[PDB]
Amino acid sequence: DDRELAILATAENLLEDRPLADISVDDLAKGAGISRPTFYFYFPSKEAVLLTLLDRVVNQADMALQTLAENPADTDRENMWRTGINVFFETFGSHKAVTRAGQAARATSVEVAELWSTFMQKWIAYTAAVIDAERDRGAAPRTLPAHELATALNLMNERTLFASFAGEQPSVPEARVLDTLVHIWVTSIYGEN
Amino acid sequence: DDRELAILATAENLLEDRPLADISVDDLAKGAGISRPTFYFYFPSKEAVLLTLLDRVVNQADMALQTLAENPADTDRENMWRTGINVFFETFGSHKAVTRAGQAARATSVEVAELWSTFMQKWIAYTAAVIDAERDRGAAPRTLPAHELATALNLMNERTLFASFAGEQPSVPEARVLDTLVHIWVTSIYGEN
Ligand SMILES: O=C(NC[C@H](O)c1ccc([N+](=O)[O-])cc1)c1ccc2c(c1)OCO2
Ligand SMILES: O=C(NC[C@H](O)c1ccc([N+](=O)[O-])cc1)c1ccc2c(c1)OCO2
Repeated sequence: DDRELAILATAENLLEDRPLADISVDDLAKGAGISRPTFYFYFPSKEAVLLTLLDRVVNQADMALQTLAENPADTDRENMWRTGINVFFETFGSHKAVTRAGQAARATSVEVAELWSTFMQKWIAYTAAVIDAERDRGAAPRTLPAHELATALNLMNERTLFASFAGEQPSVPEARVLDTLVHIWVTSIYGEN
Repeated sequence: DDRELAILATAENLLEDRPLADISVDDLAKGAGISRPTFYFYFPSKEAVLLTLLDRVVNQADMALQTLAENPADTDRENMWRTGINVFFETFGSHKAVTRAGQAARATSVEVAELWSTFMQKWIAYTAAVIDAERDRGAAPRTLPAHELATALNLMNERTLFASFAGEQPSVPEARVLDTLVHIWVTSIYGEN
């Protein structure tokens, strides 16, 4: 793993300064202190380096969210939603270059597309299960289908977080995004007709 | 415009069957009934053909939304939001291949990026002005900053509509998306603490 780790670290650091396209395999071996052929032993391509970096970021989010799901943080419903959204805000916000490049890679790469899609389905299914419980306990009204509600709320968070982290025009300022998303989640989940 | 129109139509029809990358300039001249050099007279590249197609779609949405904004459709607030969102649902839903390719082009093209960004700012500013009026008339509570609320709601619609039109996993079924978005808009806009 040692040289592997070094290639990974080098790729994340270089991705802070430029896109994958403008980083070469020699760039990565160089930064990792190895030759170009030795690189090809650890990874088949620079594309595969990103995949692995993205894979680690996405699992770290997912594991963090599972940790919460095993610990009912003794609190109000607004705060429960906030705490879970914040897992994503912090995890991806700590790995902006990889998030940024991983999103872009979805266009060009079926493995990146499928990884992102697999995790989104999981996070949506968990969101829906929580909405259902809130409904069964009688705290949330039976409005939209829980899964379709979960789907749009997760897609909002996806787009809105990434816009904010990349500083897009338009975007919600990074210091306002969490409140903005929590409001919309809580009002749409608990709000009646 | 006649030959121009033909190149445009040819590009939209071909984009129904494959991505821009897999369509050549000869493909477009051919379908438009002209030679390759004659193509280059009307457009500098196939990329510029998409830009123009996207430009027309985006303006058609925008004009449709301005038309609504000049005609207060005599109705309830839920229906007002629905009618405006539906402008986008129908316009872009009628031009899926161009929407789909135009989104993808944002990565590679600063002009596509800026066109999309300019229109999003306009639609967000209009959304915010309507939220403000609803607040001033006393129908909507003064919760989040109206513009940051508008920003996330528009980004949700962007992502969620496109996912649905491209049939992504995950996505809201196209026949459920409009209700799904209207619920979240109305509950977040009118919902209190
Ligand atoms: O917030 C996201 N997921 C939220 C997640 O589904 C979730 C949040 C909160 C709870 N919860 O507290 O019970 C349960 C699940 C989200 C999902 C995808 C993202 C992203 C964020 O940022 C970039 O890509
Ligand atoms: O719905 C979108 N915009 C909604 C628009 O901002 C708006 C909707 C409704 C009102 N309204 O009724 O007063 C005012 C404005 C939206 C914005 C961007 C999109 C998109 C949809 O689909 C793909 O890209």
